Amino acid sequence: TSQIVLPPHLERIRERLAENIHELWVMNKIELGWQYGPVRDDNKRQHPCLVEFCKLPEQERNYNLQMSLETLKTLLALGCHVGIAYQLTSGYKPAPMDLSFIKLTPSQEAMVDKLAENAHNVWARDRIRQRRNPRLVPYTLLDDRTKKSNKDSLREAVRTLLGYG
Repeated sequence: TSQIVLPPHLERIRERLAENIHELWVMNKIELGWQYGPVRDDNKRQHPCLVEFCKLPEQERNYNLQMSLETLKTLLALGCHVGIAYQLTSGYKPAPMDLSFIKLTPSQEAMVDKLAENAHNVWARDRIRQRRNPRLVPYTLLDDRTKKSNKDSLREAVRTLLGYG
């Protein structure tokens, strides 16, 4: 996917979808009960990467930025075209829109499945350097129980792409 020059006409959309992925990375943790703390912990139910997008430094926004780039590049590589068409937290207000109403077509569902397969392949190729975790198998050879979580995580990119027009 990285062999595709990213068109700057939709860099603003790649940043909107990056901000959306970041705000949902806040959303799920706050559903689990995570606040905004200055210590990078997981058992202390706090996360220092929940603040507004503009205040996020280069050490915290690159994850969502690269995630958006790779999903869009995977879309363009597969062949379809991209173009023109509450729980009170501890300081942040993640609420883009009601993006869970319009039914997502089976083509987009398979597209999100392919995105999850690619992301899992990258993560497994990174993980093989460590021992012998049962998740070192490809996504096609992965247990079906956790397949839906990765497909759900990748569904929001195409959901934002469709909803924003």
